[PDB]
Amino acid sequence: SVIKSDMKIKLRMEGTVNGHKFVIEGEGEGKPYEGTQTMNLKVKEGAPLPFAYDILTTVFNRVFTKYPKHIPDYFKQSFPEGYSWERSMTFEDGGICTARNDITLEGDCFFNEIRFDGVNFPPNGPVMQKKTLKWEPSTEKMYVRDGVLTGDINMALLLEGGGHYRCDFKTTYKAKKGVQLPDYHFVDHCIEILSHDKDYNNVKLYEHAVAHSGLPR
Amino acid sequence: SVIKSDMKIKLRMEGTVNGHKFVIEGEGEGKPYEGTQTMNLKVKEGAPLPFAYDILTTVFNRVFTKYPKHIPDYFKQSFPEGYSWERSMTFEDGGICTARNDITLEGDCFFNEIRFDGVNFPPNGPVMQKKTLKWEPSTEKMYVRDGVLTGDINMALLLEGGGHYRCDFKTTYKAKKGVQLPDYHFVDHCIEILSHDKDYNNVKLYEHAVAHSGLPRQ
Amino acid sequence: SVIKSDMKIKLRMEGTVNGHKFVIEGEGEGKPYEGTQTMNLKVKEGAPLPFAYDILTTVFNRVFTKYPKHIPDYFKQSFPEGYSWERSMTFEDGGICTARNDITLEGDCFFNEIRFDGVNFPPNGPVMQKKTLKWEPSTEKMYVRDGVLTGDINMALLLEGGGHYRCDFKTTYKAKKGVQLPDYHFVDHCIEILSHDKDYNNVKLYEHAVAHSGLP
Amino acid sequence: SVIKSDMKIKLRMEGTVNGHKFVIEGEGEGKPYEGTQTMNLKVKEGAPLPFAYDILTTVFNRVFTKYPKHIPDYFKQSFPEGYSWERSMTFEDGGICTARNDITLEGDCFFNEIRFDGVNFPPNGPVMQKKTLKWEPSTEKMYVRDGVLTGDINMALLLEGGGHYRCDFKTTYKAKKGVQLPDYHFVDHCIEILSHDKDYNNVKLYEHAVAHSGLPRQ
Repeated sequence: SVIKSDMKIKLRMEGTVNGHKFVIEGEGEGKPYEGTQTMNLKVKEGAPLPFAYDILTTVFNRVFTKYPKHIPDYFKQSFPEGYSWERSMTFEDGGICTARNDITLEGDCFFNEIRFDGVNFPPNGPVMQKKTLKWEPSTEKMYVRDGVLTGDINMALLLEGGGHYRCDFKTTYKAKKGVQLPDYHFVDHCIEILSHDKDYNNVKLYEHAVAHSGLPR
Repeated sequence: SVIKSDMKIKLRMEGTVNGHKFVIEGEGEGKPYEGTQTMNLKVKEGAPLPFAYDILTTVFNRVFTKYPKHIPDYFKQSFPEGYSWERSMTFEDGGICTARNDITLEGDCFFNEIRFDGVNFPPNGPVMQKKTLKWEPSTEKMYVRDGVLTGDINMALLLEGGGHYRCDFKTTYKAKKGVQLPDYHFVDHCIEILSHDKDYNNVKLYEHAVAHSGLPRQ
Repeated sequence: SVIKSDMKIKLRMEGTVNGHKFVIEGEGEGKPYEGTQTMNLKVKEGAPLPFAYDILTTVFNRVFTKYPKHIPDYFKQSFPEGYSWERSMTFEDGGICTARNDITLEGDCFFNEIRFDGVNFPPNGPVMQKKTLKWEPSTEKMYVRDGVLTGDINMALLLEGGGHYRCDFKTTYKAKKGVQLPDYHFVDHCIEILSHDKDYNNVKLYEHAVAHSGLP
Repeated sequence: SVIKSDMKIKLRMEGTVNGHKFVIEGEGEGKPYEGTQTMNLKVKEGAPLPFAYDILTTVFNRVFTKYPKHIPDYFKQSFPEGYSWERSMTFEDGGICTARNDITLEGDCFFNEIRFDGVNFPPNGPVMQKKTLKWEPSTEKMYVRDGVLTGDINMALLLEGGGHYRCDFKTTYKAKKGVQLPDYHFVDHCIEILSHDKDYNNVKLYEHAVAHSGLPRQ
């Protein structure tokens, strides 16, 4: 209700991947009730990035999810006070990332204070060799664990040359105040880089997300 | 084509869980094109089972999946020759199961030769203390690796008291002949014990499964 | 003690790997207090095995461990009644094996009833392509968890052509009767195939194992 | 050779655990050829830390390892140019840390630029409730992986109540210049908090580490 049909987004990511430091800023907008957002992202420090940009994109806000009425919306309920999230990204070849986002709201704009760290990517792996094409669509499994909303995802990057590179996500979402906790449910996702320049200094990103209860009997 | 709108199922599972031996036999029926099936299961050896019956139920055939026309159906294409599958179940508390099913077709009936082995369940955990209620519905991520089909699933058992117990599935599906391989896709599942006696010596089991391509950009 | 300086071993393993059924029988001897044992293994069903024999060898008894007096010996204390163990083997490429051994003692001979099952080995990986040379030596981390003794190991197979192939072991060891529980400790291992014929239908296997408390 | 019998250590860690930001500074000394070191650590920002100090201590340099003549010493050979390492810590309850250290040498002093980040610790788990007593001793398995020297460790925190809380370490070690790589080998460790104040704002830390070849063949 402080959550309007149209909202703005501003973000700052600082991070390190296999020792390479960088800073990326973003500005965009979205439709919280349609579960859509688009952002323009600019590398401010650390160009040219030496790793696959796709590892960053799901870190660049579950407010942008179409929740049906019968599933409590943890994220929209969190505002105006907001929420933070932490995530582990466990890639099948030993690469591990940690990420976090503290999300605040000022007027019609979400502010996103992000940290991203990646370690142990193999040097001839698809991330350091920039072999990724896109994330496949996914279904996130949302459940409450010790009062903490948790999402687990089987994620996969499609590779140049045709196979997949798997990553397991675990995100913990924490509202700053008391909200109605949902029961077990799902969030479907599609995320796409709509356009980019050669070194990904400039990227236009899109996400669509929809919450649901899964297949009925 | 040898796959009809209505088909029968016969099954035999032999296995162990934390060293406890058992044999379970099943007979049922299903609708391959509607992605539904029902089975009656009877414990033949090992009763009363000293572990949560729910760990077995997803081992009790992706033929019973509604596949849309634009996704190649790995499972239906494999018949009459058939297919086998192997699975690991990695529970969050260190319990690990291995399972396999070799699936043959005689006339209108699928035959299922199953092995199941579970190790390292904590003695006070929800499996050995029978504290599970059901599997939540799930979405399996299907993709080709090394010329065969892999499915990964984030599975969760609902527990007595309201929490969840997580398990990660990885299944390899292997056709006994060459089929049109599908691109990355999804299978949604719902599996339910419709009825059971107190010790789960007799169980009526139901599954619904539908394949799809996930959320579009639109 | 019923545990003598020299003891005999008989074993039967039944299992499946990638759907391939097999049975292997063994007979051997060892020195429980020296932490050594040797076994002759014969494939009885399922020859020739289509997978790396090395995945089986650590399934073919922690009785054969030199324990220093300051660490309770869970395994020797388990006899005469015996113990069982269960194991998961999580290979880095998704291959998973479950294994169990029910160990009894009749006179001077351990009997070993073994089940082994392996799934999800990639068809061109080192197990299905028989590209393994040996297990590296290891250190197992032993700790009591649910009143039950647990061992975790970072294992590695040396490969033909030079690399390693990693496997994580978790074993639970369960005495039939109450035994003194040890504090956290370590068991060092070395396992070797001493000799084998072309398709590993006949294998002579050796293990040395020594318990310790780690670096002071 | 630029590596002397007595060396000094200076470090700065910046990090976040559970969203809580902190900075810790360290000064110490050690005996690289004996595999020992001691450090004084002071929280500069973020006092009091709301999590178990023990999760930090192994991030506060394998130069401080007694290497026998028959195993190439990747770490001492990497100087004067130096080396970096990266680590993942996978705890058994889903807590995950990433850490890195860029190690330089100026005169007789190693300088350590450290980042540490921890996520998904359960609020009532032993790290957020500060229920850890110490790390157990450990044996690290060291091996080359596609040219990267890698260490894997089964680590365990002893807990209030007498159980253990397991963590799996994977560390990648990268020399700034080409160095002779070792064969598969082991490093034994013991790490101890010698003393601390009530909120661990001030900590004295000790490590002992010794490389070896494991049990001989034959």
